[PDB]
Amino acid sequence: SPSAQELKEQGNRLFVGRKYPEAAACYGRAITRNPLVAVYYTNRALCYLKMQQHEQALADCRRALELDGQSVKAHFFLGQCQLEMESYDEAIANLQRAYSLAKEQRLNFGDDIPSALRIAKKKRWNSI
Ligand SMILES: CN(C)S(=O)(=O)C[C@H]1CCCN(C(=O)c2c[nH]c3c(F)c(F)c(F)c(F)c23)C1
Repeated sequence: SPSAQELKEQGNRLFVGRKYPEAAACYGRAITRNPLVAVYYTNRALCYLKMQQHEQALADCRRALELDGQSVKAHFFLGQCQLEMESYDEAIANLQRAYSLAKEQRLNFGDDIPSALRIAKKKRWNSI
């Protein structure tokens, strides 16, 4: 029987291979072993976003945030999901929160978060 961490790594590898439902199922098996690890929910949320399952992605972000309020990924994925759902004000605030958390945690995503913010703010401006 695989361990929870082995299933998380298998899901991560399947995600790199663009096998999104298969990766999401691996994270579900990891959650069966240990449902108190935020990263299983953040990683599954991005799978759901890639599968256009926005409501399921939002729910996994909420499960992750109840376990790790400092999660850069949960805020970033929540913001990207809200952007796709046209919830622009919410998306921008979550992306800005991911930026602040990433800076406080010394995480390096290059210019991804400011670029995502401009994409979100430009899309918001174009809609209004
Ligand atoms: C499903 N999983 C295999 S996963 O681990 O969620 C895979 C992710 C790993 C990190 C990089 N990925 C990204 O999509 C990011 C690209 N830019 C980011 C960024 F600026 C962030 F703030 C952030 F939180 C991110 F996750 C990303 C993939």
